[PDB]
Amino acid sequence: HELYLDTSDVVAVKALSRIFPLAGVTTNPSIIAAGKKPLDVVLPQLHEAMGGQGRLFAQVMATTAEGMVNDALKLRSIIADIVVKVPVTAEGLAAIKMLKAEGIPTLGTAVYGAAQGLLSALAGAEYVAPYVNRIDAQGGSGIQTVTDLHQLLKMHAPQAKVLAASFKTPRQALDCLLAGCESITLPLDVAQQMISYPAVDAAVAKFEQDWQGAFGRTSI
Amino acid sequence: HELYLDTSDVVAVKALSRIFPLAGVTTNPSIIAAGKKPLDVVLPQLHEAMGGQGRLFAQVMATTAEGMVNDALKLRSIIADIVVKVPVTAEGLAAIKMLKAEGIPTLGTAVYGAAQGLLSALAGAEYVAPYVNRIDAQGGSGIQTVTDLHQLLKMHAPQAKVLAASFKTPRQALDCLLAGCESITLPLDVAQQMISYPAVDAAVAKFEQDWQGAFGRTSI
Amino acid sequence: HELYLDTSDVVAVKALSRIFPLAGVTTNPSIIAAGKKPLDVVLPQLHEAMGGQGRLFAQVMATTAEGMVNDALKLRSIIADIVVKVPVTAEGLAAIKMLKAEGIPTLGTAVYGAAQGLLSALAGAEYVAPYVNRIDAQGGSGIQTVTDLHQLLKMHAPQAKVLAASFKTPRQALDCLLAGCESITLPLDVAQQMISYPAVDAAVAKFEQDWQGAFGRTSI
Amino acid sequence: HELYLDTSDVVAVKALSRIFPLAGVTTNPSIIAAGKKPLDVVLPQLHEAMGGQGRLFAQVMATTAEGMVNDALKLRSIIADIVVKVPVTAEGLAAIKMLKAEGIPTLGTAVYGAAQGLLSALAGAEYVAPYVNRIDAQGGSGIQTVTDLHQLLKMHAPQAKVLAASFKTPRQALDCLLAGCESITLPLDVAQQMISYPAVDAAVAKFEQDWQGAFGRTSI
Amino acid sequence: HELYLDTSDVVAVKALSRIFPLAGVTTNPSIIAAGKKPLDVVLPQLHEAMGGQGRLFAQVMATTAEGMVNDALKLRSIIADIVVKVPVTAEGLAAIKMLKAEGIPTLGTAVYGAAQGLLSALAGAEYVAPYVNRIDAQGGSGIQTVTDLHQLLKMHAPQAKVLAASFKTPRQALDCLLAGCESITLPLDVAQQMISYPAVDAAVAKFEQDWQGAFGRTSI
Amino acid sequence: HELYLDTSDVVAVKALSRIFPLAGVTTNPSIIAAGKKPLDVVLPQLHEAMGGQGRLFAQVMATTAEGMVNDALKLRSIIADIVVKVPVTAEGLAAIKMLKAEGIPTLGTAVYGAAQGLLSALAGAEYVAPYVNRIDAQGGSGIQTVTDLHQLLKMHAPQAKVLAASFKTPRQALDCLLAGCESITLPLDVAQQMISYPAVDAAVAKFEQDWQGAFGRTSI
Amino acid sequence: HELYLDTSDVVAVKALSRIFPLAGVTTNPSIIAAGKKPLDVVLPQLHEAMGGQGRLFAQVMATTAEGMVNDALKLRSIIADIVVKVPVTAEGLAAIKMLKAEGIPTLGTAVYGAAQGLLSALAGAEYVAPYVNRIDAQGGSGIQTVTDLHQLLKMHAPQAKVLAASFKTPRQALDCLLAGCESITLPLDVAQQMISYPAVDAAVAKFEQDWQGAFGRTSI
Amino acid sequence: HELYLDTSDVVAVKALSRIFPLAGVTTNPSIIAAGKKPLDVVLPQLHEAMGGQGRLFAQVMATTAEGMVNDALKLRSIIADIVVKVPVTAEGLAAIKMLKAEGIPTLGTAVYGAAQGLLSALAGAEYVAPYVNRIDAQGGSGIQTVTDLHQLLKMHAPQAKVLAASFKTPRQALDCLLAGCESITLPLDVAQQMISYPAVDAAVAKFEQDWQGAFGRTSI
Amino acid sequence: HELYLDTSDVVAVKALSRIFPLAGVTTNPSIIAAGKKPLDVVLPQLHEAMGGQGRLFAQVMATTAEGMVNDALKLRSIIADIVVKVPVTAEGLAAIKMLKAEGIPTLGTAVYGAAQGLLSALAGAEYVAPYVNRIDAQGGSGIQTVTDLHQLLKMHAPQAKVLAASFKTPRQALDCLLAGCESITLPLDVAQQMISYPAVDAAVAKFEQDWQGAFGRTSI
Repeated sequence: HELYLDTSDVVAVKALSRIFPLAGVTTNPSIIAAGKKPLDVVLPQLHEAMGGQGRLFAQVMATTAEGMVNDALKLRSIIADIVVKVPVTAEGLAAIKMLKAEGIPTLGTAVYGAAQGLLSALAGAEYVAPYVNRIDAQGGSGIQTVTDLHQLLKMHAPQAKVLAASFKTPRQALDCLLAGCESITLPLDVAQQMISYPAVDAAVAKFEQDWQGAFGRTSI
Repeated sequence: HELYLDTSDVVAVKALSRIFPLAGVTTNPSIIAAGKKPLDVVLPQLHEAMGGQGRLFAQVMATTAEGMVNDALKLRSIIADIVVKVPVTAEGLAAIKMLKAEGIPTLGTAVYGAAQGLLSALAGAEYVAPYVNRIDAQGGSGIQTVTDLHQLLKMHAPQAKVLAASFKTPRQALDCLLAGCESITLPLDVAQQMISYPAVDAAVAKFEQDWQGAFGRTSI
Repeated sequence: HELYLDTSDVVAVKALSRIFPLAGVTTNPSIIAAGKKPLDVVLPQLHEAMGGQGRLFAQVMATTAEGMVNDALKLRSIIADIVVKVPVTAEGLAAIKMLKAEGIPTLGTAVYGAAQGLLSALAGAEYVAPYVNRIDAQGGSGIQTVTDLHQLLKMHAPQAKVLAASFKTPRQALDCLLAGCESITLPLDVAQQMISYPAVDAAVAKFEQDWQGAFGRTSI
Repeated sequence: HELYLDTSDVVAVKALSRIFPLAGVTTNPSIIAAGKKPLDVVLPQLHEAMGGQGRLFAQVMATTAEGMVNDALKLRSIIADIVVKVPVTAEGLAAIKMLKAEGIPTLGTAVYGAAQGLLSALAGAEYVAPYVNRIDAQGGSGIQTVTDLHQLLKMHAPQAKVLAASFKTPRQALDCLLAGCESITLPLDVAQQMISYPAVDAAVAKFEQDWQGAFGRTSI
Repeated sequence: HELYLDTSDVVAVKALSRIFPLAGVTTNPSIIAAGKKPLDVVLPQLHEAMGGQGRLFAQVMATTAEGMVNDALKLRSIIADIVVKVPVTAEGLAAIKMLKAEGIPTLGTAVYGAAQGLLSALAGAEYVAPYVNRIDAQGGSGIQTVTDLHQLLKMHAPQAKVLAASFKTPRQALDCLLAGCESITLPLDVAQQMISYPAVDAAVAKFEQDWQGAFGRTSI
Repeated sequence: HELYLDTSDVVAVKALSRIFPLAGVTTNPSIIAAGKKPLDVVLPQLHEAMGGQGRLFAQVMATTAEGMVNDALKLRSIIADIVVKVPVTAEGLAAIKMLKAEGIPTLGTAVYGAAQGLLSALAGAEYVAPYVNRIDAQGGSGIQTVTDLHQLLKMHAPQAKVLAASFKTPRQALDCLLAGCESITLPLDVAQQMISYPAVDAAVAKFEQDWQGAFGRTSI
Repeated sequence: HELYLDTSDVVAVKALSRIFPLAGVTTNPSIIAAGKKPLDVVLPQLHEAMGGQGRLFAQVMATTAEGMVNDALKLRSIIADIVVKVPVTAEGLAAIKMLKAEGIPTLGTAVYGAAQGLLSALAGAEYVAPYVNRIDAQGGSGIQTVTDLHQLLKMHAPQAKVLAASFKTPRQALDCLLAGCESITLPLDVAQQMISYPAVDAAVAKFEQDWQGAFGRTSI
Repeated sequence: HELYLDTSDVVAVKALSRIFPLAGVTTNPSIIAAGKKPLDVVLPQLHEAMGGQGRLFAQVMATTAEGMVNDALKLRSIIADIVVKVPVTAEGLAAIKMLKAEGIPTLGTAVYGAAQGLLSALAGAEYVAPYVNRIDAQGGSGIQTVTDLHQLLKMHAPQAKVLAASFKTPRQALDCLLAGCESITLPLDVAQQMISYPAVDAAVAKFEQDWQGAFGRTSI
Repeated sequence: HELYLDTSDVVAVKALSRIFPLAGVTTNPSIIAAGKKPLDVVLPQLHEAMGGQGRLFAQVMATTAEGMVNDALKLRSIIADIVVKVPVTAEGLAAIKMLKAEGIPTLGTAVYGAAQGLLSALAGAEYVAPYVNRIDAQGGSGIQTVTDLHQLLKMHAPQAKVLAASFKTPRQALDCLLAGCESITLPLDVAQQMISYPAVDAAVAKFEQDWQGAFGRTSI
């Protein structure tokens, strides 16, 4: 299994990388934009902030398949082993096929439907990223889409993995994981909620109180 | 998994073959007729329009088993490696057995029922093509038929594959894929709907707007 | 239950109204446009073509709530008892509330989600029209939406009815009916498929043959 | 609930009417033909063979709606209170609407699909008769069709009843009854199987043997 | 709900009638035979052993419908308000119809199938008695038969009640009750097991020990 | 719905009765014994500790039906409107029938099986108390037993209510409530757990902190 | 059904109240604090911003039952018909009972469990507000809790309603509605997402384009 | 998978063997009797009519285990590799054990129950033949018996196969195939129905019409 | 799979061992007692009555672990390869651990719960014997207990097998087998019922009648 953080926040990544068992960091154009640093700056910084290990992902911006391939080469010149995110559109699909032929690993992104996601895998994408909360927010079922997509990849393109993305609550992440998603990427607020519980803090406090009561201290 | 287009439209096939990850093209008599070009013209054209690679399918027309075998030889003389579609009737079954003995690969077509489809596979057919929308349109359940058929092939004739056909909406294709169909063939309109989503176009537009806002351009 | 035809084809409506048990005819801007006749022409013609009975529906075009209310008055001046279709957007919702206060019956249209549909009913809409095939085509589940929407209306706005729309195959219409939809509107090709079956024609032929065989004629 | 026999066998009807709690007898053109007696002979004979009580059904033969209405009048002139069976086709539907207006009760027959059946009820048919075994034999699911039809009538045309027909085995009848069918018609062989069980005969024999053993006779 | 004991054991009935909330006693020819007393002896004795209240059931022995009607009259002359058990066979069905016309309440017995049971109720039987363990012993599902039968009576002959019979274990009785059986009859060994539990006896002993421990006695 | 406390702790009852919406208090011989006060002392004290309102339950100790009736009279002489708990044994059942005739309301207790529980209700018991945790602890399913029992009462003795008892964890209580239990009795430790949650305390603390931050105090 | 907004944003409430069919506005201490206006200011402003109609909710801050009752009186003196939110703690429960006796309507809030919620309703609360996302975020199932709570209220305290709260995504709101929640409160971001869909905007644009194409304008 | 025909009709077998992919032919005493030819005549004829290939099955007639073994030797002397059908009775079980020791392959027949069928397999039978329609006709569930039996063989006697028999409708055959039956035997009327469909004939006709329309002929 | 008979009836074992495919015979103290022969007599007799092959089981009588080990040695001195049945109590568990260390194979018996059974397997027992009918009779679910026990062994102690015991009807045996029990032991009455069916005897009779009718004899 591969756990990613969905962020361009270099300081947070450094701090959270000693806590979480991270496989890497994912980015997209809105996440990069929000951080305000250009790709040739943030990407190496993000790579460093993880101890020079782990995988990175970043997205193309061009509209044509040829332009997307060129974007991919630019991305790869910044981070040699970077996975290239390609939106799963008509031109994106063509681009994914071209990048497969060139031996550059891709992720099929902006996936709102299971069949769409599958097509990106059949075209050669190694990862497929459904936008879970986007599908939920827009009146669908992000979890069903993810469930269906995982099953499709498993049956029809087993070299490919679901990389579930776009989350507002840990329940969504949990359901994706329960659906079998082999990778996932969490925004910072959801990741932090996933490791902080009032009930757990109360259990820890109780242990300290019981220890204190018997031994006259809270240390071992 | 094998993705086919269900068409005699050579220009569309050429254009769509750079976009979709196609295994080939399927035809039937109505699709050929609608295109108005004879078999000895369209078939080589379709083969070329895919970059001289991928599989082709075409259908016999004769009413007797012996006539169907002769039709198969005619088809094979046009395209050497072509898969011969045989309607799953009494004579069709007998023909499929004869073509198995002669080492010519067949597809059992015009399948409206699961048992019928299974018989064609037991007789030697390598592919079995239920008409999903035809079953749906005529008051049955195309998806249940496909689901039952796939299970039957898997348990009772595992060398054979379901090639799901006859579609009016992507939901039908998705359900066939979810049922485990190892091949599928899409008409052009459904294939195009499967790669074009307003929600996806909006997500792409958003990315461009965010990028523009931060970097003063929409390019990488 | 209320059965509608989804069409601006006056001749077809006349012919099909003696066959089907119709409650009326529904229209939308694309259907009106495709027929090329303006509203003040088609609407009275469609009303007549049904024997001066049954309900009509037509859609507003304006972008603001105030403009939509004015469109509604224009529609009502053409057909006095017409149900006004309002797209379920922010302004549409406001318009529906205003039209409720004015005593003009509405239908909440362009529904792609269950909650969206419910809101239109809570605002005062008497009908709610999900676009079944549009949801299917775009990678969702038109049937699940419809199922969820019907349940929501029944529990939370029981005065309102689902008017299921947008169909490419009878199976979709059947599933909406099975889900409990109290109204439905069919395009012409789907309606016609719903009353024409090879298996039924073969059963009728068989009856005639048996009768002939015993009685020397095919008449009673 | 209404139990019918599906037969033109007058002697069998007389014998079986003292055994079964019959509501009547149904016929169709193949059943009439097989008995070789004309309608003006068998019908009154069947009516008499039931003790001059119970309902009768018989089917029109004409191809046009007008011709079917005329066939209905001919049937009604033979048996005044007879229910007229109309195949659920385009013309049949129109005929059912006409016969509704004329106050002549109808049954919508040759039903191979649920929606088809529902339309016949919405048109005014009091009974709807799906051909269970015909649907089963032709690769579908007769029981699912019946199930779906019963639900549709109950939700959308509650004045109408399912009259389940076409049986090769009691299990089919049982499943229709379990699905809620408010009427049913059995052929003679199935009806007889439904009241004759080896296990039951063995239980009766046992009782007699035990009685004999204790009391020296098999009588009470 | 109606609870019966399935027995000809007069002494046991007297003893168990102060314990169980009995509606009556059922008998059949094997049960009468095993007790060795003739009907004109055991029946009045059983009636008395219940405090001159509650319902009795006994079974006919004749093979023809006419003979069964005569057996019924004989049974009624012994016990005026007795329910007559008629095996559900062809002649039994005819007999039930005749006894319905004569106003003598009947129970349809020796039921090994749900449809069979339903026919006896449609014919006029007030109770229908499936032989649960006989069905289980002979490789079927007694519980499913009972479940199906109850549903059939409820939907199709609601004046009639299931009187579940033939038990080797309390689990069978429980399941019949859970399936909604409005009456039941237990043999003595199963009834006794249904009120005697080691776990219950231990809970009672525990209460006495705790009481004794605190209050120095086991009495209140 | 009726919420009880399962206790002989008079001080706790007084304190908890201002917090919980109590219908009363239940006792059994182990609970009375543990409290060490005799029935003629604790019962009036418990009645008072609830503000002289609410229902009380207490259990007989005798082994014979007659002795149990006498115990019931003794209990009723202490608390005039008390519900008498009778263990559901052979003699208990007989006692419950006798008490029904005498117009003294009973509860059938020490219930470890559903059929057992039902027999107590048919005998005249107004409440039926399965020992949930006892069934769980002894390798069964307390929740299933309760679920089955509730259904049995509802179908077969609808005047009677399940009073679910014997709990070690709130989950058990929750599941009994979810299963439809119309009454329940909680021990003190489980009741207190049911109103005290770390997560809830943290939400309250958060509200106070936010209020303080904006308004400079924690009060309204 | 009752739709609320969860906010202290007066300007937003005014703007959104012409769009949504609102029953009122809910507040809690964190929402009030975040808006920075004191209760005696925001509450009347919120009331006005809804056209002087609809229901308001606000929460007590005190720690003791007596103090919470006093807080309630203070809230009622600001808004005469306001519903008082009481955290469901031990003291909160006591306070709810006291407020019931005083005829002041309450809502049981900070509900993290179904049984907890039920107790607040049994104590007299008219609404019960589970924190859906809080339960989801902290590793539980907000939807199951809501589902279980609704069923509990319906079976055991039917005068009370679920008012579902705490949302990060529309899917959560949808599932609560589907679970039968009779009231709901949405934060502004979720409410806005619930009425804005790319697919719907594309359908509207399409209608305008088709209209323009046929009629030379986009207006009616 | 193994497909058999259930017949003694030598001419039909010859004709149908070029159509169906047959593994052989099964017989039983009623099927042999109905054909009127003795075993030493029909069996070699049936063997020849299949092209001297495929498996044959025939049934013993004796009542004792020893007599059944002798019958088996007689059958084997007619057809050297014939599978011997033995009714699954007490003596039949003993016979099957004896034939296992002698190396003669058996089929356990006249199976009406799953446990019965399993015992025959544990005794050494290579095939087990439940009578599907016999179970259905006699008020059980043939499909459930088959389903249960297959699962029992797979878990407890995996060397053995279900050979499903006794059919009146293709649906039954389909359901047995869906349940996993590794072999099946069809009577001629069911087998013929399984390959002849009105809907399929209509699709073929349509293809010919379209071809004719474009190319001026119906041939390839 | 292993089929046992549960009996001390030497003559019956001899007779039934040529019919059933037996793995052996099981005994317990009640079964031995009922047969009245001491262990040193019946055990060798039972061993002989099976042709000197197959496994035997017998039970210890001592109360302490040490005493049970000594009982085991006594049993093993009578039958060298006998499996020793140990009741699954605290001392039994200790005994099973001791006997594991001594290399003497054990069966954990008197199992009324799944977890209890599992503990006996973890302690070293090779077989675990739940008392199915005992659990059923005492208000539990024997089948659920068996189902749960089998799963526990399979997951947690896979060297151990369920040996299902204690039966009053074949249905119970069937359901244990369906649950996956790898061994079973039947009492004689249930075993006999499992191979004797009225429906099967009628099918055999029918075959003989048909044969006779065509060939003038009932022999082959």
